[PDB]
Amino acid sequence: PSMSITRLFPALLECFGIVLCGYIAGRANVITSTQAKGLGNFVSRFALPALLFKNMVVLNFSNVDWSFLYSILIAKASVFFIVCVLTLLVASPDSRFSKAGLFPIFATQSNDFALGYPIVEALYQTTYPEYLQYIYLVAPISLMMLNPIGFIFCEIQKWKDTQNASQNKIKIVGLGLLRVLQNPIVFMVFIGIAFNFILDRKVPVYVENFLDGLGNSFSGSALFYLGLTMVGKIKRLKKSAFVVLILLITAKLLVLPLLCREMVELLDKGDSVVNHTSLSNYAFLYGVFPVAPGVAIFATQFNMEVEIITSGMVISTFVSAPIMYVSAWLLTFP
Amino acid sequence: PSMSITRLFPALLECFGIVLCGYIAGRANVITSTQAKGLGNFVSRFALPALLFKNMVVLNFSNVDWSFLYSILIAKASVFFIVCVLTLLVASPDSRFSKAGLFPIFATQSNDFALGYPIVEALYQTTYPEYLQYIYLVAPISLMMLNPIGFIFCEIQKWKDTQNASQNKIKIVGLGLLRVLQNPIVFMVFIGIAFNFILDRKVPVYVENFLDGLGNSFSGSALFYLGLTMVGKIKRLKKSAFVVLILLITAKLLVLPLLCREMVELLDKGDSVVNHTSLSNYAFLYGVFPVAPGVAIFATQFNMEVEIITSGMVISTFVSAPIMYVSAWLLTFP
Ligand SMILES: CCCCCCCCCCCCCCCCCC(=O)OC[C@H](COP(=O)([O-])OCC(O)COP(=O)([O-])OC[C@@H](COC(=O)CCCCCCCCCCCCCCCCC)OC(=O)CCCCCCCCCCCCCCCCC)OC(=O)CCCCCCCCCCCCCCCCC
Ligand SMILES: CCCCCCCCCCCCCCCCCC(=O)OC[C@H](COP(=O)([O-])OCC(O)COP(=O)([O-])OC[C@@H](COC(=O)CCCCCCCCCCCCCCCCC)OC(=O)CCCCCCCCCCCCCCCCC)OC(=O)CCCCCCCCCCCCCCCCC
Ligand SMILES: CCCCCCCCCCCCCCCCCC(=O)OC[C@H](COP(=O)(O)OCCN)OC(=O)CCCCCCCCCCCCCCCCC
Ligand SMILES: CCCCCCCCCCCCCCCCCC(=O)OC[C@H](COP(=O)(O)OCCN)OC(=O)CCCCCCCCCCCCCCCCC
Ligand SMILES: CCCCCCCCCCCCCCCCCC(=O)OC[C@H](COP(=O)(O)OCCN)OC(=O)CCCCCCCCCCCCCCCCC
Ligand SMILES: CCCCCCCCCCCCCCCCCC(=O)OC[C@H](COP(=O)(O)OCCN)OC(=O)CCCCCCCCCCCCCCCCC
Ligand SMILES: CCCCCCCCCCCCCCCCCC(=O)OC[C@H](COP(=O)(O)OCCN)OC(=O)CCCCCCCCCCCCCCCCC
Ligand SMILES: CCCCCCCCCCCCCCCCCC(=O)OC[C@H](COP(=O)(O)OCCN)OC(=O)CCCCCCCCCCCCCCCCC
Repeated sequence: PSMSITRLFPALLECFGIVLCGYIAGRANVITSTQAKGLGNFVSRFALPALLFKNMVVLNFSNVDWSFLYSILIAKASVFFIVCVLTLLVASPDSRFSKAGLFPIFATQSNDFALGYPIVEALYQTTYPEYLQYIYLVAPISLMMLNPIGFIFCEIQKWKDTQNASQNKIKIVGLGLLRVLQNPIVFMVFIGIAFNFILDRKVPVYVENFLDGLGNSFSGSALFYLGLTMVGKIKRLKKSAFVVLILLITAKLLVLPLLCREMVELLDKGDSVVNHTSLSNYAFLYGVFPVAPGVAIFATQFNMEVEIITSGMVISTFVSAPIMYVSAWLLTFP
Repeated sequence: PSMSITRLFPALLECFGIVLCGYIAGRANVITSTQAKGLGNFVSRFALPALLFKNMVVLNFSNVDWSFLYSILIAKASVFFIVCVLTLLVASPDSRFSKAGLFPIFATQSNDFALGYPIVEALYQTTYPEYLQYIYLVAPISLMMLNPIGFIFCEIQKWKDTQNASQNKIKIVGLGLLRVLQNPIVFMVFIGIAFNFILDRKVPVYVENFLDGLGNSFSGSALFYLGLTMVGKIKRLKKSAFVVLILLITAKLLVLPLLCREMVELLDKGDSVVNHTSLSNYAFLYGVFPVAPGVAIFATQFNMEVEIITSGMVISTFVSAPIMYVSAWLLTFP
């Protein structure tokens, strides 16, 4: 098979075993809540930017199958649009733009670097190594295109909090794009593109070892920090909250993969049936990825719903592992 | 040359650039002192034991050049003995045993995993890959032989701090060995040897990914933590304190490499002049390695000299980089 089903279980074992190590360390107070920030800061501000820069300068932008990127972008945009309109119609007038901003983000952007990358690395290294670069192209552009709309919706909600005649339409759009630019992923991707043009895709050997050393520690540290941040997050809550969680996680893990697959079918025109099928199966896998903790960080930053997002973030992690195993097994069975 | 001098400067750039990143993060309060413990716990309690286990189970104890190992431990023991007797003769009656316990440990135990391993990996990968395993054999055995004596001396100092007729010599030896056993580098090495025999040097593929994901995040994170703990450490001491610092750092970085080279000259019979020369150059390099932060941790645990060991630990790092560069150039010029 194009995707190695036999290597899928060891990769899942690695990822959720590091997550379990972090979870047990937090539960036993080996690493406390305050001490968790140091690992979080290192992995998000040093380990992730170095990896992003190294994978952005090296990337051959000319030899990129933009059809996969367009298909996944339109699938995510369609899911964003559907979730936004449904929430705006059904949510309580008190807070609709908050949900219509964060819920579509919850259901579209996923754990692509910490957890998504190891799975793609395991399944798509000896067959399709090009599939690894789409992790570093889909996610930054997804945060650069859909996240501005959600942040604008959250700023609109904050504006209803401070009711006034001054709409501040320019400021509302200004704040929404500013938060996207402030995120390390986006501006490190911009700098990586810049230095891909300046350095002509050749990172100097004087900084090669430094970049590898700072970027080879991301995967394990990010998985450990993910496990460490799940301590005391899943709490009992109302059954209306439970059903909206079920709908959101379903939209993320079944609806989003199916939509990604169908727009890949519509957009990707490949000479071979085999490579098109494998790319559609990858697009199915991209979406089985659980909700990124960045969504929880955004919810904490805006402080609008830090229980609906965080709980669904942790739960989708425990649902993604069975679904990804079941899906690929069902996708390698024929 | 046997060692790649052209690759030495990029390795130093990587190591001390991650150290500089950690230092600047600590100086700018990006990662605070309390937050640093979370990264410290991740490397010492999770990242280092996984790497030690993976490198202990895989290691083939049969194909090991014990001559280098014997030479280096005999050199470190000779330096330990010399420093111990000199300190016992010259130090003030008040704290002879504390200095005679920690100063010989300062001048023999070096940073072999965080800092030593990347350098040896850079200079001894395409030529002498066997040189990397000695890092994981010298350091544990050095910690299991010389460190017990130093801990016994510190327990003697603590005993005279609690002067009583019951010298409890059995307890003094018991605590000295117990501290070594409690160290992860020791009991993880024992477990790795045990599973090297049980698993016949074959780690299961199920846990290979987990171990290689938790152990590939050590070097960068450990260098970052070394830089992070360096903030606010170098402080002005007295002239006597400065001269004992100079003597200790010289014993560590010039005397110890020279003695190691001598024991390699004597206790090593090699078919080729070239391999013996390269291995003696390695033994010179081992000793140019700065004082391990574990020595400072031991000093903090015993709380006798937390300003003499720690300052010399930081200073030896900034002296090891010029010395290793100069020494490798001087060892590759002929
Ligand atoms: C071999 C030896 C070499 C190695 C030697 C050592 C290496 C250098 C070490 C220096 C740093 C070490 C210690 C860090 C602290 C010191 C200062 C600092 O960085 O503060 C960060 C500061 C720490 O404070 P904090 O309170 O903990 O964090 C708050 C956050 O900023 C939360 O955000 P906020 O709300 O507070 O917003 C503020 C933030 C928001 O950020 C901004 O506003 C800046 C970005 C805005 C947009 C920029 C895009 C520009 C586009 C250009 C063209 C693109 C084309 C497309 C155009 C777009 C059209 C669509 O701006 C800041 O003030 C912080 C960022 C500083 C400027 C960022 C840009 C450069 C830094 C990135 C690293 C180097 C890049 C390569 C440079 C090569 C030549 C020097 O914030 C961050 O951590 C920022 C996020 C991550 C950035 C990097 C941080 C450390 C960098 C070192 C490791 C990364 C690897 C480097 C890659 C390649 C380098 C070779
Ligand atoms: C693919 C999926 C698979 C992955 C799934 C998840 C993996 C498992 C995760 C479990 C742990 C996650 C969260 C950690 C916290 C939970 C409990 C815990 O471990 O607490 C540690 C506990 C945390 O508390 P703390 O207050 O922050 O630290 C205090 C320190 O212990 C400071 O020392 P102290 O003064 O407080 O002394 C107390 C310490 C002192 O330690 C002792 O007294 C124990 C050692 C004494 C001597 C043992 C030598 C035995 C020699 C046998 C034969 C050798 C032949 C030669 C004979 C000698 C003759 C010369 O004893 C303890 O209570 C702590 C150590 C616990 C037992 C250590 C032995 C086993 C654990 C090591 C990892 C697994 C090994 C492979 C096992 C394979 C089958 C299960 O301390 C440590 O961190 C200990 C140091 C490092 C040990 C490992 C810690 C986490 C292990 C997970 C990552 C390591 C990689 C595993 C390698 C291979 C595994 C496949
Ligand atoms: C049910 C499905 C999930 C679990 C699958 C099976 C897990 C087996 C774990 C075996 C680990 C052996 C290590 C020692 C564990 C026992 C001692 C310990 O530290 O307890 C862990 C914790 C209780 O901690 P506590 O008792 O508060 O503090 C410790 C001192 N008493 O006890 C716990 O709460 C352990 C964690 C259980 C729930 C974890 C859910 C999130 C973890 C990430 C996803 C699942 C990853 C694990 C499964 C896949 C493995 C790759
Ligand atoms: C509008 C709302 C937001 C939508 C965002 C959609 C993604 C935008 C990303 C930036 C632009 C990427 C596309 C630029 C190429 C020109 C248009 C195109 O798609 O042509 C692709 C062409 C290959 O020919 P074709 O058959 O068309 O492609 C089939 C795909 N396998 O290939 C080429 O012509 C390649 C030539 C250019 C190669 C270097 C490109 C570097 C600059 C892009 C870096 C990333 C910037 C991201 C910005 C996104 C902003 C939202
Ligand atoms: C173009 C017009 C199209 C119109 C279509 C017809 C109407 C919609 C039919 C399909 C509905 C699908 C989603 C069902 C959502 C149910 C939510 C729920 O049970 O809680 C909502 C409730 C708010 O109050 P409610 O009971 O809705 O009272 C009426 C409001 N005036 O509880 C609350 O207070 C919580 C509010 C939060 C609601 C969040 C909604 C999230 C939606 C997730 C959708 C997932 C994907 C669905 C689409 C799949 C196919 C692409
Ligand atoms: C003199 C020899 C050592 C230094 C060699 C040259 C270092 C050049 C550094 C360039 C780094 C550029 C990044 C931005 C630095 C300027 C802004 C900053 O954050 O300052 C760093 C620090 C002052 O921090 P502070 O001002 O308190 O807080 C920041 C906000 N004002 O300023 C400092 O104190 C910086 C650290 C200087 C001393 C570091 C000594 C230990 C570092 C590890 C060993 C040396 C590693 C560097 C050399 C080799 C590089 C691989
Ligand atoms: C006195 C104070 C303590 C001194 C400590 C010094 C280091 C001790 C480390 C453990 C024992 C290692 C030596 C065991 C081998 C028997 C003696 C020996 O050195 O023989 C080496 C022999 C090769 O033949 P030869 O020519 O003698 O070696 C030349 C070196 N290139 O090769 C062989 O015979 C190899 C056969 C055995 C291979 C498996 C060994 C596994 C067990 C050791 C694991 C490490 C345990 C460390 C314990 C240290 C305790 C302080
Ligand atoms: C069999 C007989 C052999 C006789 C050989 C010759 C005798 C030795 C001659 C040289 C002596 C050098 C002494 C260096 C220290 C000078 C200060 C001193 O002696 O005072 C004792 C000092 C007092 O304590 P202190 O805290 O410094 O002062 C009180 C106020 N703060 O105490 C201290 O705290 C400092 C004690 C010094 C600790 C370090 C000593 C060893 C340093 C490494 C030496 C490496 C090179 C040795 C030769 C290698 C050969 C292979």
